[PDB]
Amino acid sequence: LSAIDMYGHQFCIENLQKLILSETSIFDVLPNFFYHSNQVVRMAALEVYVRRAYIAYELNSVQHRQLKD
Amino acid sequence: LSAIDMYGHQFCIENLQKLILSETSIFDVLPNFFYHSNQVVRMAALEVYVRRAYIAYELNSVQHRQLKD
Repeated sequence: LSAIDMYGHQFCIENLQKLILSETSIFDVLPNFFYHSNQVVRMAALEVYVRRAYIAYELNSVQHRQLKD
Repeated sequence: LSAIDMYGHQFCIENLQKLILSETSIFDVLPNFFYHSNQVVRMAALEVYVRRAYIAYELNSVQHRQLKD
Protein backbone atom coordinates (compact mmCIF):
# COMPACT_ATOMS: atom_id res chain seq x y z
CA LEU A 1 0.00 0.00 0.00
CA SER A 2 2.99 2.19 0.69
CA ALA A 3 4.39 1.17 -2.69
CA ILE A 4 1.27 1.98 -4.73
CA ASP A 5 1.08 5.38 -6.47
CA MET A 6 -2.63 6.00 -5.75
CA TYR A 7 -3.11 8.61 -8.47
CA GLY A 8 -4.92 7.77 -11.70
CA HIS A 9 -1.51 6.93 -13.11
CA GLN A 10 -1.02 3.99 -10.75
CA PHE A 11 2.16 2.90 -12.53
CA CYS A 12 3.69 0.68 -9.86
CA ILE A 13 5.04 -1.68 -12.47
CA GLU A 14 8.40 -1.86 -10.67
CA ASN A 15 6.79 -3.08 -7.47
CA LEU A 16 4.87 -5.39 -9.71
CA GLN A 17 8.06 -6.92 -11.02
CA LYS A 18 8.89 -7.67 -7.41
CA LEU A 19 5.43 -9.20 -7.13
CA ILE A 20 5.90 -11.23 -10.33
CA LEU A 21 9.37 -12.18 -9.17
CA SER A 22 8.13 -13.05 -5.77
CA GLU A 23 9.22 -16.34 -4.31
CA THR A 24 5.98 -16.05 -2.42
CA SER A 25 2.62 -16.62 -4.08
CA ILE A 26 0.52 -13.51 -3.74
CA PHE A 27 -2.94 -14.86 -4.31
CA ASP A 28 -3.23 -15.22 -0.51
CA VAL A 29 -3.59 -11.76 1.03
CA LEU A 30 -3.67 -9.58 -2.10
CA PRO A 31 -7.32 -10.59 -2.51
CA ASN A 32 -8.33 -9.24 0.87
CA PHE A 33 -7.75 -5.66 -0.29
CA PHE A 34 -8.17 -5.91 -4.05
CA TYR A 35 -11.96 -5.61 -3.16
CA HIS A 36 -11.16 -2.80 -0.69
CA SER A 37 -12.80 0.61 -1.04
CA ASN A 38 -9.77 1.93 -2.92
CA GLN A 39 -10.12 2.23 -6.64
CA VAL A 40 -6.39 1.94 -7.08
CA VAL A 41 -5.81 -1.36 -5.24
CA ARG A 42 -8.90 -2.73 -6.93
CA MET A 43 -7.85 -1.82 -10.47
CA ALA A 44 -4.09 -2.51 -10.20
CA ALA A 45 -4.37 -5.80 -8.35
CA LEU A 46 -7.11 -6.98 -10.71
CA GLU A 47 -5.21 -6.46 -13.96
CA VAL A 48 -2.00 -7.85 -12.56
CA TYR A 49 -4.10 -10.85 -11.59
CA VAL A 50 -4.97 -11.12 -15.29
CA ARG A 51 -1.26 -10.96 -15.90
CA ARG A 52 -0.74 -13.65 -13.22
CA ALA A 53 -3.01 -15.83 -15.37
CA TYR A 54 -1.66 -15.05 -18.85
CA ILE A 55 2.00 -14.96 -17.93
CA ALA A 56 1.96 -17.61 -20.69
CA TYR A 57 0.06 -15.67 -23.42
CA GLU A 58 0.85 -12.44 -25.26
CA LEU A 59 -1.32 -9.52 -24.21
CA ASN A 60 -1.66 -6.87 -26.95
CA SER A 61 -4.17 -4.50 -25.34
CA VAL A 62 -5.77 -4.11 -21.95
CA GLN A 63 -8.09 -1.28 -21.18
CA HIS A 64 -9.87 -0.71 -17.92
CA ARG A 65 -13.52 0.26 -17.86
CA GLN A 66 -15.25 1.74 -14.84
CA LEU A 67 -18.95 1.29 -15.23
CA LYS A 68 -22.15 1.84 -14.25
CA ASP A 69 -20.71 2.97 -10.99
CA LEU B 1 -10.04 13.69 9.06
CA SER B 2 -9.22 10.55 11.01
CA ALA B 3 -12.48 11.08 12.88
CA ILE B 4 -14.42 11.26 9.62
CA ASP B 5 -15.97 7.87 8.89
CA MET B 6 -14.89 7.49 5.24
CA TYR B 7 -17.63 5.21 3.97
CA GLY B 8 -21.18 5.52 2.57
CA HIS B 9 -22.36 5.82 6.17
CA GLN B 10 -20.71 9.24 6.42
CA PHE B 11 -22.24 10.10 9.81
CA CYS B 12 -20.35 13.20 10.86
CA ILE B 13 -23.50 14.74 12.25
CA GLU B 14 -21.86 14.84 15.67
CA ASN B 15 -18.63 16.00 14.20
CA LEU B 16 -20.44 18.92 12.64
CA GLN B 17 -21.55 19.79 16.13
CA LYS B 18 -17.92 19.56 17.28
CA LEU B 19 -17.08 21.94 14.41
CA ILE B 20 -19.80 24.25 15.71
CA LEU B 21 -18.67 23.37 19.31
CA SER B 22 -14.99 23.65 18.58
CA GLU B 23 -12.71 25.29 21.07
CA THR B 24 -10.50 25.67 17.98
CA SER B 25 -11.80 27.73 15.06
CA ILE B 26 -12.08 25.30 12.13
CA PHE B 27 -12.79 27.36 9.02
CA ASP B 28 -9.00 27.77 9.13
CA VAL B 29 -7.40 24.40 8.53
CA LEU B 30 -10.27 22.17 7.28
CA PRO B 31 -10.26 23.91 3.88
CA ASN B 32 -6.64 23.04 3.20
CA PHE B 33 -7.49 19.32 3.17
CA PHE B 34 -11.12 19.03 1.81
CA TYR B 35 -9.28 19.09 -1.71
CA HIS B 36 -7.08 16.12 -0.84
CA SER B 37 -7.06 13.02 -3.04
CA ASN B 38 -9.69 10.76 -1.24
CA GLN B 39 -13.24 10.76 -2.63
CA VAL B 40 -15.35 9.45 0.29
CA VAL B 41 -13.76 11.51 3.06
CA ARG B 42 -13.92 14.26 0.45
CA MET B 43 -17.71 13.57 0.40
CA ALA B 44 -18.11 13.47 4.22
CA ALA B 45 -15.78 16.36 5.06
CA LEU B 46 -17.07 18.43 2.16
CA GLU B 47 -20.70 18.00 3.01
CA VAL B 48 -19.95 18.93 6.58
CA TYR B 49 -18.48 22.11 5.02
CA VAL B 50 -21.78 22.54 3.16
CA ARG B 51 -23.57 22.07 6.46
CA ARG B 52 -21.33 24.75 8.01
CA ALA B 53 -22.22 27.23 5.29
CA TYR B 54 -26.01 26.91 4.99
CA ILE B 55 -26.80 25.61 8.51
CA ALA B 56 -28.78 28.89 8.54
CA TYR B 57 -30.85 28.19 5.45
CA GLU B 58 -33.11 25.16 5.04
CA LEU B 59 -31.63 22.32 2.96
CA ASN B 60 -34.16 19.89 1.51
CA SER B 61 -31.89 17.80 -0.74
CA VAL B 62 -28.17 17.26 -1.18
CA GLN B 63 -26.64 14.65 -3.49
CA HIS B 64 -22.97 13.93 -3.61
CA ARG B 65 -21.78 13.98 -7.19
CA GLN B 66 -18.73 12.32 -8.68
CA LEU B 67 -17.38 13.76 -11.89
CA LYS B 68 -15.21 13.63 -14.55
CA ASP B 69 -13.00 11.49 -12.38
